[PDB]
Amino acid sequence: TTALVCDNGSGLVKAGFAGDDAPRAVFPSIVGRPRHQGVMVGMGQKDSYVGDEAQSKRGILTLKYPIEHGIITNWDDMEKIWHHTFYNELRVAPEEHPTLLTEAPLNPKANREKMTQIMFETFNVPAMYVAIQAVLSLYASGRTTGIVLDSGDGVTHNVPIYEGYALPHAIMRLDLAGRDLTDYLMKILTERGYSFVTTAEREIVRDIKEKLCYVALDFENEMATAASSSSLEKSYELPDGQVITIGNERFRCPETLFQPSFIGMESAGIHETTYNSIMKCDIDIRKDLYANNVMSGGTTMYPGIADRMQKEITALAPSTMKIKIIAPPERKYSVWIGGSILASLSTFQQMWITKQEYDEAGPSIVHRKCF
Amino acid sequence: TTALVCDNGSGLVKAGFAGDDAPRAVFPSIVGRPRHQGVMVGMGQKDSYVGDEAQSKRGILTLKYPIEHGIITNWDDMEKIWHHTFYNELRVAPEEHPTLLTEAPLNPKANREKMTQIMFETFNVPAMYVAIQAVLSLYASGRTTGIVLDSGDGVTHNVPIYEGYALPHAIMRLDLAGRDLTDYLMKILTERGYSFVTTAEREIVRDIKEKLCYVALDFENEMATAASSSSLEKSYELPDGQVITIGNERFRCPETLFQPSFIGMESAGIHETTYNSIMKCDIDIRKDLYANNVMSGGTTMYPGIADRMQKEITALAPSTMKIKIIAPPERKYSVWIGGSILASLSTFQQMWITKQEYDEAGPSIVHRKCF
Amino acid sequence: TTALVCDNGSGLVKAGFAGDDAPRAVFPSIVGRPRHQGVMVGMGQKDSYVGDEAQSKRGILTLKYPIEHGIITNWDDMEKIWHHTFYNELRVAPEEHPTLLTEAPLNPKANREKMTQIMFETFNVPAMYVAIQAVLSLYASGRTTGIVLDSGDGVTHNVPIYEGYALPHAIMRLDLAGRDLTDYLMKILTERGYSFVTTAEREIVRDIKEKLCYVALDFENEMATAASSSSLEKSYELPDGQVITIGNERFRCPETLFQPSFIGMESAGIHETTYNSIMKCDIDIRKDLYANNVMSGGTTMYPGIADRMQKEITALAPSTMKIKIIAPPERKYSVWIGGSILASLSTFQQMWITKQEYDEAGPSIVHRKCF
Ligand SMILES: Nc1ncnc2c1ncn2[C@@H]1O[C@H](COP(=O)(O)OP(=O)(O)O)[C@@H](O)[C@H]1O
Ligand SMILES: Nc1ncnc2c1ncn2[C@@H]1O[C@H](COP(=O)(O)OP(=O)(O)O)[C@@H](O)[C@H]1O
Ligand SMILES: Nc1ncnc2c1ncn2[C@@H]1O[C@H](COP(=O)(O)OP(=O)(O)O)[C@@H](O)[C@H]1O
Ligand SMILES: [Mg+2]
Ligand SMILES: [Mg+2]
Ligand SMILES: [Mg+2]
Repeated sequence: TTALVCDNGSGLVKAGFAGDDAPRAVFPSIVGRPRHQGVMVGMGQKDSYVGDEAQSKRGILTLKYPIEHGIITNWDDMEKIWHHTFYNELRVAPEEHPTLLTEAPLNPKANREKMTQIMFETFNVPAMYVAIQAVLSLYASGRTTGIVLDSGDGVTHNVPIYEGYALPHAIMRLDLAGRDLTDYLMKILTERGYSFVTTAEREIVRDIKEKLCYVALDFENEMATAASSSSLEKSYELPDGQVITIGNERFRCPETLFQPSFIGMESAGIHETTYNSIMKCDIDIRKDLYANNVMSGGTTMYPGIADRMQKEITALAPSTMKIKIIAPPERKYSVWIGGSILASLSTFQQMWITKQEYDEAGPSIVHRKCF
Repeated sequence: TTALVCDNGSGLVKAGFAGDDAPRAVFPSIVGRPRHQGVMVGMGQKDSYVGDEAQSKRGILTLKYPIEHGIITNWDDMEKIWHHTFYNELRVAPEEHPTLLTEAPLNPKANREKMTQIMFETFNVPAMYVAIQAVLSLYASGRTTGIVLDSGDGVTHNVPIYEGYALPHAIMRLDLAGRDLTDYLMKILTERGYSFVTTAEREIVRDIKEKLCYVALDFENEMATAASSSSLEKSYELPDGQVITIGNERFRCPETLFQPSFIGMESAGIHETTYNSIMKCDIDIRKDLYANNVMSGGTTMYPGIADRMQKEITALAPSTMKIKIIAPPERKYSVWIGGSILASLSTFQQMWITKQEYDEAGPSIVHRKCF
Repeated sequence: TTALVCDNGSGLVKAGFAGDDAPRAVFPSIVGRPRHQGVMVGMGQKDSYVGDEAQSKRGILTLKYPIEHGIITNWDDMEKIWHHTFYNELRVAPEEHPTLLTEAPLNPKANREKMTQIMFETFNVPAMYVAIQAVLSLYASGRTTGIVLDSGDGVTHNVPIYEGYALPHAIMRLDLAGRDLTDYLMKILTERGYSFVTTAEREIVRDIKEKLCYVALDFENEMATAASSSSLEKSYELPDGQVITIGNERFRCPETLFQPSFIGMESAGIHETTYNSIMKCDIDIRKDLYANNVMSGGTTMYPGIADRMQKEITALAPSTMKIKIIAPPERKYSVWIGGSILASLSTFQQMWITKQEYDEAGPSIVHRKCF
C-alpha cells in the first residue's frame, strides 16, 4: 500500500499521495460557522463548513483557524479538517494507508501526543510518523547540507544540518510569520482610511499583501523614493469594486520580517537569527552552512527577499565567506515534496510507529522514533 | 389536511390554499358603514358591508381601512375581514386547517401577538405561523440570495438575504407606499380643479393611479416635454360620465418614491434606501446583492420603475458592478406564491405553532419560532 | 499669550482657554440648513445654522454632522464650526492665540494634515499642536500609568501607557460608540409602536438615551426580571406632550457595547477589547495596567457600566490580579482638562508647530513634531 502525506500547515493544509511530485489537495485550514439568524428552510444548513466551502461563503461566516503559530489550539476543529482531507478531498479510507504528518521544532510535546492519538484511535491508520518540517525541506532540495530557513503562516525557524547530523542546540525559532505580517498590514492600511475589521476581511488583506507586497533591497532608499514620487503606487480592486491605492505599504509590511520592532517585538530579524544560528555551530562546519542557505515556506516568496537576505548576511558574515541564498521555485511545497521523498525511501519502512507499538506503549512512544 | 395561506396586505387581502399559484380570493381591505338614514324596510339593512360589496356601495358608505402603515389598528374591523375571508370567500372552516399569516418587518410585537390570539381563540385553527413578506417574495422567485424590495399599499421595506441567512441590522423600513402616493395625487389633481375629497373618491383617485400612473426615466426632461406640448396628456372617465385630463400629474406622483420631500418626508428615495442597505452588508456579498436585486408588491408595478431603479443604483454603486432588477411578471402576488410554496413543504412541519404550544405558552410564544 | 484648547468631539465641541478646569463653551457639532420654503419677507436669512441655534430650530432643518467616526467627513462644515467657536462663542481673535486640538488613534493622516493646513492658512494662528486623546484623558487623572478607555459619540479606543511610554502595537480602536447606540435604540423602539425616523427626532432619542438608559450587571437575568413585571419601566414626555414608556429598551441599548453582535459588528465587547489589549503588553507591566484602568468620554457615563466592566474583566484576568476601574465623575470633559493641563505645562512651549516651521516644512511636519 502507498502512504499519504498530510502537511498540517498553519494556514493551508497540503495533502497528497506518497510518490506524487506535487500535493493533490490544497485548501486553507479554516472552519466557518455562520453569524446571522437563518430564515430559509431547506437552506443555510451544514452548521459548519471547512476549507474551500468556508472561503466561498465567508460573507456570512466567522472563520476560525485551528492552528496558531504552528501549535494546534482547538482539537475538535482539527479533527474535522483531517476528516475532510481524508474523506472528501483525497477520497481515501484512512485505515488502509500509512501517513506522514509534520510538526515544527520546539512545539509542546502534548501536541504530537494528541496528533498521534487522533490518528491511531479515531482514523485507525496502520502506522504514522511525525517529522520536523525543516528536515523534510532539506530532503526536497535533494541536498545533504544546509541551514533550512523555513517560514510559513505561523512560524519562522532555522535548522542547521551537516552531512546528515542535526545540530539541535543551534536551532532558532521565531513566532513572526505570514499571519502577523497580515495583521500589521491591516493596521498600516488605516493611514489611508481602509478599515478592515472582520475575520472575513483578513482574507482580503491577505490577498492584497500576497499580490502587491514586495521587500525593498534597501528600506530607507525605498522610503525616500516613495515619499518623493508616485512610481511605486499600485491599485487593487476589492470584491465590491472599490479601488484602493497603496504606496510605501508595499514594502513597510514585508520589512517587518527584518525589524520586528515595527510590530512591537524585541527579537532580531530573520537574517540576524540565521547568522546567530550559524555562529552557534562548530567552527569546522560554518563554511558549508554559509554556502547552502536553503529557504522554504510561503513567506519567503516575496520579491526581493533572496537578494535582501544575501546582502544582509554578507554584511554580517566575514568578507571571505561565499554566501549563497537558495530559493527553489516550488519552495511553498518543499516541505510536502520532501515528505513524499522521505516516505518513498527504501530504508524508511522500519521507522514507522506501528499500531502495535501504540497499543503496547501509548502515545508517548512517538518521542523515541522521531526527531 | 390542507394548510391555508393568508396575506393581510395593507391594500388588499390575498388569501387561499397552499399548492395553488394564485390566491383564491382577492378583494380590497375595507369595511363600510352607512353615513345616511335608511328609510325603506327589509331593504336598507346590514349596517356593515365588507370587501367588494363595500366598494359596490361606496356611494352611501364611509370606507375605513383597518390597516394603516402595515399596522392593524381597528381590531374589530380586522376580525370582520378575517371572518369574511374564512367563511364567505374560502367557504372552509378555520377549525380544521393550519394557517400561515404574512407580516411586515419591524412591526410592534403586539401586532403578531394579537394575530395569534385571534386565530387561536376566535377561530381555533390547529396551528398558525407568521412569516415576513420579503422572505416569501424571495421564496417565490426561486432564489438562494438577493436584496428584496417590497412596497405594497402601506409599507416599503428592504430585507437583504444571503444563502438563506438574513441581515437584521441591514433592514430598512420606509413607510411610504401606494396609499401616500394616492393622497399626493389627490392633492395635485386640484391644480386642475378636480376636487376629490370623500373617501369614496379616494377609491377613485387610486383607480386613476392604478390606470394612468407611470414612472418617467428622467424627471427634468419629462417635465420639459410636458411643458412643451400635450403629448403626455391622457383622460379618464369618472363614474358619472365626467372626463378628466392629467399631464405631468401622471409622473409627478410616482416621483414621490424617489423624492419623498414632495410629501414632506426626509428619508431618501428607494434608490438610496436600497443602496444604503446593500452598503451595510459584509463587504464580501455586496457584489452578489447588486446582481440579484428583487422587486415585489403592487407599488412596483408602475411601467418603468425597474429601469429608473437600475439607472439610479448604477449611478450610485461602483462602476464595475453588474446591476439587475429582478422584476417578476406576477410580482403583485409574489408574496402569496412564496407563502404557498413555504406552507407546502414537508420539512416546514417543524415550524407550525400548534394549539398546544400556544395554550401552554401564551401569545409570547410566537417570537420564539418566528423571524 | 493665552492658548485655546479645542476638543472637537463627534457630538459636542468643548472649546476654551487653557488653564481653566472647565471649557468656556460647549455646543453640539451639527450644521443645520433650512429645508422648507420661506414666505415672510424679513425672514429666512442666515441660510446655514450652527450649534444650539441649530437645535432649537431643528423642526425646519436637516441636521448633518461634520465628523462621522472621529473622521472629518466634511470640511466646508467644519470650517463653519471652527469659525463659530472662535468668533461667536469665545469672542477671541484666533490670529494671536496658540491653539491645541485633538484626534483619536489610528486616524487617517490626511485628517490631521488638513486640520493643520486650515488652521495655519484659513485662520492664520501663530502656532498649534494636535494630541491623541488617551494621553490627555490620562493627564486629567494625574496618573502616568494606565490603560484609558475613551468612549465618545463616534469612536471607542484604548491606549496602554506605562510610565509615559506608550505601546503602539496595543492600541485597540473600535468604531462603535454612543451614536451607534442612539441608532440601535431608535431601531428597537418600534417594537412598542414608537417610530422616530428623522434627523430632528434623533436628538430626542439622544436625550431619551441620556436620561433613561442604564447598564445592567447580568443581562440575561435583567431581561428575565423586566419580562416578569413592569418594575423597571419609566416614562418620557416628548416635546409635543406625548408620553412614551420604555422598559427593557432601557438596558438593551447599552448592552450592545458588551455584545457588538446585536448590530452585526463582529468584534468582541469593550471589556474583551480592553483585556485583549492588555494581554498583548509585555508580561511584567500587566500588573500595573490591571490596576489603572481610567475611563473617559461621554458614553462611559452610563450608570452601572463600571461595575459591569470590572466584573467582566475579572472574568478574563487571572484570580490574583487586582482589577480596578477609575471613573472620575467629571469624566465627560477629561479630554479637555488634559488638554488644558498639557498646554499649561512649562516644558511644552517647545513642542508647538510654529507658523514658521510649517511655512518652511509643509503639512508633513504634523506627523514629525506630534505623536
Ligand atoms: N506569493 C506569495 N507572496 C507573499 N506571501 C505569500 C505568497 N504565497 C503565500 N504567502 C504567505 O505565506 C503563508 C502561506 O505559506 P505556507 O508555507 O503555505 O504556510 P503554511 O505552511 O503555514 O500553510 C500565508 O500567510 C501567505 O500570506
Ligand atoms: N398596476 C398598478 N399600478 C400602480 N399601482 C398599483 C397597481 N396595482 C396596485 N397598485 C397599488 O399597489 C397597492 C396594492 O398592491 P399590493 O401589492 O397588493 O399591496 P398589498 O399587498 O399590501 O395589499 C394599491 O394601493 C395600489 O395603489
Ligand atoms: N448619562 C449618559 N448616558 C449615556 N450616554 C450619555 C450620557 N451623557 C452623554 N452621553 C452620550 O455621550 C455622547 C457625547 O459625549 P462626549 O464624550 O462628549 O462625545 P464626544 O467625544 O464626541 O464629544 C453623546 O452621544 C451622548 O449620547
Ligand atoms: Mg510549512
Ligand atoms: Mg406589501
Ligand atoms: Mg473624546
